Amino acid sequence: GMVVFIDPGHNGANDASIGRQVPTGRGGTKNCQASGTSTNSGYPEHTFTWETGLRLRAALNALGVRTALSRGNDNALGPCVDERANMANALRPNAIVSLHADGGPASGRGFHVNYSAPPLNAIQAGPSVQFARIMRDQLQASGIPKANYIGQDGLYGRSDLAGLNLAQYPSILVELGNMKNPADSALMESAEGRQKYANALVRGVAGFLATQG
Ligand SMILES: [Cl-]
Ligand SMILES: [Cl-]
Ligand SMILES: [Cl-]
Ligand SMILES: [Cl-]
Ligand SMILES: [Pt+2]
Ligand SMILES: [Pt+2]
Ligand SMILES: [Pt+2]
Ligand SMILES: [Zn+2]
Repeated sequence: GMVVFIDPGHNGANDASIGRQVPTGRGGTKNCQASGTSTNSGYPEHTFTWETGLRLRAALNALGVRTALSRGNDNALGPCVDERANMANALRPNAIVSLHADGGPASGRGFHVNYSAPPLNAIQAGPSVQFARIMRDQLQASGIPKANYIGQDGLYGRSDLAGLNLAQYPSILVELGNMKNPADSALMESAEGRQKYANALVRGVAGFLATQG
């Protein structure tokens, strides 16, 4: 009955086409994709989101939740941000979760959950805000601190992310940590750390799904 769309942020590989302009959902355009960041050791964001995304997929499949991925590999060109949102909407999912990692100041540590604000539809106004709050409480529960450098108590309501703007179904974009920070990068570079993030993500997704039914 349940369908969740998981979006491991960024592509396995990029070419010049990532510079092509795509609609933002509020007028104007932005680049199709961004390369993403990396840890000081060179562990790329695209691989972190992909590996953590697979763990989240495994956890949701254990609950009998049908999952869809925004991309099927971590080594080739992937879809633009507008295509990912249109792909997700076409599935009429119960929840959409995008996974990212940030590139912030070295002392900046912790997570932030991004959601579309001001809202462009009733789903963005209510259910997506409830989903963001639930997810923020779950990451804090896995021992991931609320970001000390961005957002408000681990939340960031914002208008500039095309994927969030274009969503017709509950959708959030989770920045799991700062790849440039020693504590967050040590978690990201470890299979146990990636599993810890996936456990928080499944708890947030399940918690939200349990309120909508
Ligand atoms: Cl509406
Ligand atoms: Cl709050
Ligand atoms: Cl975007
Ligand atoms: Cl986006
Ligand atoms: Pt189910
Ligand atoms: Pt697609
Ligand atoms: Pt974006
Ligand atoms: Zn990113």
